[PDB]
Amino acid sequence: GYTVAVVGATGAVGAQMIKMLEESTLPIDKIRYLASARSAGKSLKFKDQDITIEETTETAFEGVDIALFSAGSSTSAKYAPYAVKAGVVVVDNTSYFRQNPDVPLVVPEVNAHALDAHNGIIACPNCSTIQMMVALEPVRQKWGLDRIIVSTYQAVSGAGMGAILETQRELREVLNDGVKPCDLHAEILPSGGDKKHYPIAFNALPQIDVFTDNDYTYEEMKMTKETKKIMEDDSIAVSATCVRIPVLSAHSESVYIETKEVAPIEEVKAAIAAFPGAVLEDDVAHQIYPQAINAVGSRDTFVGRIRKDLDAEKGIHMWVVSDNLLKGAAWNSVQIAETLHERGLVRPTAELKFELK
Amino acid sequence: GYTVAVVGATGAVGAQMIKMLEESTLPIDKIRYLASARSAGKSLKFKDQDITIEETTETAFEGVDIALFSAGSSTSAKYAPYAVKAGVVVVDNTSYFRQNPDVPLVVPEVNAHALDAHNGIIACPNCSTIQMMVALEPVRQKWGLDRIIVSTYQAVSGAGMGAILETQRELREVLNDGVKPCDLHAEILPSGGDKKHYPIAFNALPQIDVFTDNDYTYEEMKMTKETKKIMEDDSIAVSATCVRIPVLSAHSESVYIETKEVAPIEEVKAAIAAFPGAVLEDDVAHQIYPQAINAVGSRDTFVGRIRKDLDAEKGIHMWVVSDNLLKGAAWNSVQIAETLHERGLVRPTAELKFELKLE
Ligand SMILES: NC(=O)c1ccc[n+]([C@@H]2O[C@H](COP(=O)([O-])OP(=O)(O)OC[C@H]3O[C@@H](n4cnc5c(N)ncnc54)[C@H](OP(=O)(O)O)[C@@H]3O)[C@@H](O)[C@H]2O)c1
Ligand SMILES: NC(=O)c1ccc[n+]([C@@H]2O[C@H](COP(=O)([O-])OP(=O)(O)OC[C@H]3O[C@@H](n4cnc5c(N)ncnc54)[C@H](OP(=O)(O)O)[C@@H]3O)[C@@H](O)[C@H]2O)c1
Ligand code: NA
Repeated sequence: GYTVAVVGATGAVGAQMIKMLEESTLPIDKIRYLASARSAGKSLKFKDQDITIEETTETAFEGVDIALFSAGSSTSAKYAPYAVKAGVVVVDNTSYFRQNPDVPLVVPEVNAHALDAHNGIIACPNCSTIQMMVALEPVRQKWGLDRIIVSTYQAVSGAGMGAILETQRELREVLNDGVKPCDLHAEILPSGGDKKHYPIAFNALPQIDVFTDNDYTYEEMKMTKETKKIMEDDSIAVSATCVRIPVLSAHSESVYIETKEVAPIEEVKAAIAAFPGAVLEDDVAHQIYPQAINAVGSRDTFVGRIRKDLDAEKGIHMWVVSDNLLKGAAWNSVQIAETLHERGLVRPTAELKFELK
Repeated sequence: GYTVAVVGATGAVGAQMIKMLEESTLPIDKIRYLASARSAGKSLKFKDQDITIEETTETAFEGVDIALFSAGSSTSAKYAPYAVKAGVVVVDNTSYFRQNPDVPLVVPEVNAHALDAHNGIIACPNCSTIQMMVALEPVRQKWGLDRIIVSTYQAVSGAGMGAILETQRELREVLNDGVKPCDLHAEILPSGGDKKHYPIAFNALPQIDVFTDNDYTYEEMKMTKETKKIMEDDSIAVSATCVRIPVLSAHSESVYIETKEVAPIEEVKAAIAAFPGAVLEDDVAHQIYPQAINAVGSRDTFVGRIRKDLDAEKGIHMWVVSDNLLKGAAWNSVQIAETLHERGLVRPTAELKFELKLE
């Protein structure tokens, strides 16, 4: 079997990567947990086995076959090239390698073929992007895609473990202490790295990540550029508004598309239902539609509210929901690792294409 | 001065109607609070005065100059025509009279001119519609509007007092008792009238009101049809997705528009800032944008995240936030009443144009 390393094992995604690996089919002979120096020495479970957390260093990757990175862009930038040098195949959850031409940006149901020519690093797309790709690929295959307009309803777990705890504290201070939401103190959201912080309790924050030069945030721009790479079509127009809402787990998306050819709605529903990873939850007569709370804990992407635009001949609206820590992150990574195993792609890379930092 | 009646004084909107009337310039000689049999006999404050709540009847409107209705569509359907017959001018918050050709559907900053030919009933648009009209009207005036695509982030107070309490209860059960959101019992949301109910706590429900025969909800279709009437242009293409989120007060909206002529973003910002009732909150360098929690308690509509589409030349995205109980409901109604006073339009209507349902 393989030696599998989890880099960032203590975090929000890291905990779910452990769960996904525990339930995986991957033949694992040895599992290692990697994090920062402050977590080194602490014990963490794998099934009913005790694993000691190690510090992530340049020389900590010898003997490793697969490394699952989920410890922030900074950690992947520094240590992933050393992993590749050690013969590891890296699956990275961070944004750092996503737009590198030598790095496949993969959603297994959409572009597994991109894995074949990998150079030691496979990039997982952004959580908000992934679920959109699963929903839209079956539509693109049959009727094409001209444009996408998306407004997101994103969970706080997307910003990490700290953001969950901040959201929970704030809500308790309003409900238990009677503090007005506008008077709350915040330290993480909307973006930990940014200059100012705002409450999320009873709020909708139209900022995820930091702002770019064109007044869109990096989150919105990631959705644009990642879609183009994943679907291998730069002509697809994509514009996004990414919003954080008071939900702990699971992202929701209001998605508008225009197809190249008129796509009958009942055929659209059937195509999405037949697509691997996508579940049709669409029966308005019985108020059936995807819901954040129902999606939590599931690997599937749930699609509903499918209806044609009231005016645009080729326009379609839909509602897309998936667990941001699973398909949005940890499950997508483990699924990639499983696909790599299937295709005999877990082996050292001879040519090193990534600069050592 | 006027005798003013508040119909549905005990509800979520009613409480804000009282606050808005207390802070109003309207000369009020007498205030009357009307509700259902459930609240009749109880007492509510108007400033310092104790006002006894009365049961709403067909005969309750004698001597009333202005009646502000926010007590459900059935209440307006049953009693508003009797108020008009009695000589009252009605301002209605419900959906019942909104699409009636004899009824002005008014946002004062957009179409106050429609008030002049009123027949005793003036309709307030839906809360989600109003704030979008305030944000978009200045844009339409200069560059026109071809289409609108909107996804809403709506507060639970939109569904009434019971919905607020249900949301607070559910959140307290999860955060204090450790109840799983999936295990929560719901009774009201997404829609009180509909067959099935779902938890809102840590959830996003893509249903507001009930579904229509075209698979859009009534909320989504009201945004479409109300826009066309308010802006007096049936050619404006409008499609909406309306979603309830775990917020008590203030709706937020992600609005996409395509203009008729290219509208420079810096000029769009300036036009919105200059428009009465609209406040520009747009400085991304300092992370300034409209926020639900900041809009609560304010009559203004806040607009930000204004940016052109990445591909469509005439496309613009923006973020619109307003208190759904104020500009979305109570303040719009009071503002209409004040405008009626300004234009000398508070007087009886001679010809009855609305069916009496209790004959
Ligand atoms: N959360 C999501 O829904 C989501 C979805 C897709 C992608 N991602 C991406 O995944 C990454 C992690 O997200 P998260 O939500 O899991 O964050 P998180 O909860 O804050 O966890 C961060 C993890 O990184 C580790 N770490 C920090 N600095 C390190 C260092 N210098 N060396 C080694 N390990 C270090 C931490 O270990 P210690 O405990 O020792 O500090 C911790 O385990 C982010 O880059 C994010 O963009 C997240
Ligand atoms: N909430 C919003 O953001 C919003 C915005 C725009 C428009 N509206 C509209 O306003 C209306 C209600 O507003 P809300 O959200 O404040 O609802 P709410 O909190 O549930 O209050 C409903 C009010 O209606 C009264 N009522 C019920 N049945 C009655 C009857 N048979 N006769 C006389 N009064 C009766 C109730 O009085 P009792 O206490 O005696 O039961 C109560 O005061 C709805 O039609 C809604 O469409 C609401
Ligand atoms: Na499927």
